[PDB]
Amino acid sequence: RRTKEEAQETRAQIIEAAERAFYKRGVARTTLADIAELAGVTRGAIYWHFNNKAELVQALLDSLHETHDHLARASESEDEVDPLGCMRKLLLQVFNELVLDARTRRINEILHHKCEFTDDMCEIRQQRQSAVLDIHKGWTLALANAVRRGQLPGELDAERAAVALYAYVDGLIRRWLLLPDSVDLLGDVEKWVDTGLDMLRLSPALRK
Amino acid sequence: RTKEEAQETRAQIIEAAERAFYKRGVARTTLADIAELAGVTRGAIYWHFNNKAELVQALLDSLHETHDHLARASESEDEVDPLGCMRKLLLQVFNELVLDARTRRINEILHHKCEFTDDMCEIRQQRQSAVLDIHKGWTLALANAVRRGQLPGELDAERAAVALYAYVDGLIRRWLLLPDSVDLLGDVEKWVDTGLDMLRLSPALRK
Ligand SMILES: Oc1ccc(/C=C/c2cc(O)cc(O)c2)cc1
Ligand SMILES: Oc1ccc(/C=C/c2cc(O)cc(O)c2)cc1
Ligand SMILES: [Mg+2]
Ligand SMILES: [Mg+2]
Repeated sequence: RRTKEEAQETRAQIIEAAERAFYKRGVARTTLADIAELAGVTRGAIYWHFNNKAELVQALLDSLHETHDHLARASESEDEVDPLGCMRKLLLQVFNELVLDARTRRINEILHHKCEFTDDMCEIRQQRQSAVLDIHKGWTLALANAVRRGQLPGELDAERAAVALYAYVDGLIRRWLLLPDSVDLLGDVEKWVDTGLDMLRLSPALRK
Repeated sequence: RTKEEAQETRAQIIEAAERAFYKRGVARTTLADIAELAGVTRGAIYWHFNNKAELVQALLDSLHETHDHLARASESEDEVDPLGCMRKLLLQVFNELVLDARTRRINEILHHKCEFTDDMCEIRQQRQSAVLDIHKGWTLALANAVRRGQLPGELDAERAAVALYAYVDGLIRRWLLLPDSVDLLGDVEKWVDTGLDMLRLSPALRK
């Protein structure tokens, strides 16, 4: 009965339908008019909320980080006493949500496997670059905090370690999406997280 | 001769497919689009490829060729240094990615420009088959390294092959996305050894 609350409901309906449409048919061939029909909204309504498909993809991508922001900011805090432990809790929660939450799984599948970078829609690649650079900045600081607190080797190259951890986690998530019944990500989640952290703690190649 | 002409036509089609897929992506490119870009007519592309998924697979299969010698060596139970063969394999994989325009662009197509959205689902099915085949070979090569004492005796060879694939595949994709951020060629030894150190040293990878 109020403008803002009805707008928020319509926006959520559009995003939910976009996840269903992109997951089934992919981003390239899905139109906003298609998503409007699936959502039960008018074309005027969808173009009111989103200028183009790139803005809907970004809404999906930006929706992933809210769950973990509390543990991420803690790991990045220069006053946090256990930054490596916050990083481990962050990685456990990432994997747990991926396996358990149908929405998170479907969005990750869309971004990994149903969404092309093409220069006719250059914003998709540009916004993915910004998201990964932002993650890298956070993890570089979290790992530097861990080194200062004696939880990681003193000569750790924090930048390269953050890249190595991102490579491993992102590669494991994509492998699981491709071949889920191949790897028990939920049952062995602690093992999978600790494999990545062990690389950072123990590999001499990651020292300066 | 018919045989040499058909081989040249196939190569012309595959080269045009790389150009077309890189520019416009796989989803919206048809075989008819690729044939026009290749200068190939009278329906010849359909004599070479049953559908677009087969052309994607041809690009994917072309990546194995350079590395086959080192991969088979690493998997041979007669090889004396199966971990060293795997190291040389990963060095070449990263070197070719940075140096070879064709390998780089094919990887960019498969990682970033190729939706799992075809009718017969063959694009996803063949990617699954390809990764399972890599996994089978890497599990064998790591099991050979364990047998030679080059990796821990209690290593979970299957999980270690998954962890190494995750790291390597993730690092390649990370580099394709942000090439100015990772000196893949300059520090290639460090990047390869970081991954091999994970398998050699992580207790989480032991049974
Ligand atoms: O494949 C993936 C690779 C990396 C990540 C990281 C997510 C993440 C989420 C946060 O809230 C803070 C952060 O610093 C990182 C998620 C998935
Ligand atoms: O990210 C990756 C990029 C390339 C590869 C190649 C693996 C490979 C496996 C084989 O059995 C034979 C071969 O010639 C290559 C694996 C992972
Ligand atoms: Mg969430
Ligand atoms: Mg090659």
